[PDB]
Amino acid sequence: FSXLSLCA
Repeated sequence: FSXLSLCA
């Protein structure tokens, strides 16, 4: 996806 999985 985008900043929803990793962007942590």
